[PDB]
Amino acid sequence: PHYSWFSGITQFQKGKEFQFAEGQGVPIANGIPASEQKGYWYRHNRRSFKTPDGQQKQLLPRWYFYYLGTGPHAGASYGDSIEGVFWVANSQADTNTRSDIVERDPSSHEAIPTRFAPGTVLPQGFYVEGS
Repeated sequence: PHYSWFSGITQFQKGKEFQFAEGQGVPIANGIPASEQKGYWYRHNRRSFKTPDGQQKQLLPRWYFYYLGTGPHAGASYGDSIEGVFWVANSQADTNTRSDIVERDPSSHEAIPTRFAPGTVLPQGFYVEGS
């Protein structure tokens, strides 16, 4: 239902907290200025796969990025406390105002690989889908 502009981040190690240092964590993309680098990572939790027989196979969480004012919690203000939401912003962004970046329309744009500014420390126990 909610299309992220970017590939997800999958947890592969239990017990590691999803987080970035303040100022870090917004995917970088051509065409998007630093002033629009504000948003949240949203946890797709309780994930499962139904095997051909009937093992309900549990999967670990995957997190997706949404620009501020878009996505599942498009109505939340930056910093609002919600389980499964982690807020991130570049220092040049005004987190008091919604993103000017429109929600992805899958019929017109595909998501792009998640990349970060060089020097961004990723949370341990997580890997970025699509490299």
